Amino acid sequence: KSCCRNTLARNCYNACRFTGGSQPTCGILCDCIHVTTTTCPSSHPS
Repeated sequence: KSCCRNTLARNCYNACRFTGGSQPTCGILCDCIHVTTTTCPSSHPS
C-alpha cells in the first residue's frame, strides 16, 4: 500500500511510474509513502 499527499502527487507518482523513476523515486519526488494502514492517512490523503 502506497499513499500520496494529493491526487496531484498521485498523478506525479503514476507519472514517475510511467518514467524511468522507480517507485521509491516516485514516493520521494512526489512525496508519497508506504502504509500498512487501514487506508490512506491524514498525512497522505491520496
